[PDB]
Amino acid sequence: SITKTELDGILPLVARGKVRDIYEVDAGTLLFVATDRISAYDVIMENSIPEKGILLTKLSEFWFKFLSNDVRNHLVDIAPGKTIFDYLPAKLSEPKYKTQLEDRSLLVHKHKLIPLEVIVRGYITGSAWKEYVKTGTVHGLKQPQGLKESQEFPEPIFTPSTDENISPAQAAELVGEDLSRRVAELAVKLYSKCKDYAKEKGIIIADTKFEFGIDEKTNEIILVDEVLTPDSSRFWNGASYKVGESQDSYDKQFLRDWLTANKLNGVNGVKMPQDIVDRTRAKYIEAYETLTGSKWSH
Repeated sequence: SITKTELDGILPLVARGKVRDIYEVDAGTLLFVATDRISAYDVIMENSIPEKGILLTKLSEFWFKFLSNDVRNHLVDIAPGKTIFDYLPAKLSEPKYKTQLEDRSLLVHKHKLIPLEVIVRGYITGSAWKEYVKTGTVHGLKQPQGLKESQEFPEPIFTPSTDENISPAQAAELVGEDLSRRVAELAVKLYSKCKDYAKEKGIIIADTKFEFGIDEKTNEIILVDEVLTPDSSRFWNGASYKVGESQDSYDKQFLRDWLTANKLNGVNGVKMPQDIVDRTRAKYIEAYETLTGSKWSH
């Protein structure tokens, strides 16, 4: 299990997120490392979910290839017969580093960021549902009357965030009108395609958060960051789906129920019991095998 990467200053650290450690390789390249950390109620647990980061890396790699004709991405193309280790300083191939990096790492090109959280909603839940119940709006957008909790929207909608939920007009003030219209259309198209694929496999992807960049020389919108994982999206079990009710989290319900049962929800320094760790990891492996069609040996 890898909880935190330690590269002994071989590469400078750009950032440490909730789950990802990002290093700078050179002037135009970054190294994204997915660790095995997990979050619930805005807190990172003290222990890990073994191989979570490997599973989530491979799932994002699957989606990038699934959408390769629909949108360009930031991945550095590794030549045939080469590995990421051939594109990194030699020292990183020594056992002590190599073991922290293999299979959970992505080599990416640095791109100009579009500073917006691009959320696409196919189903009504979370803060969107709460807002709707009060004023009949979603990120200030007027909606049809009579939608039931967890119901599918007629057509998936772009509902940006900066964080704080904003309307599409506010996003046009932040990044420009043309740009915000182009990202909204692309995001919706991408989400619909994947949602439909996943739904045939038994997984309902209720919403997702995309991050985009722009290649200002070609003027292309580029798919960046993590794509359609249980950490950037709301995954629901298609089998238990019922409109008018709240849905369990595909991956995190076991953890969440244990926490609230013990009044540890939102508390720092909490170690999950082994049984929660194991049941949690088995769900990631099921998501991975079911969506990729690949088998996880261990």
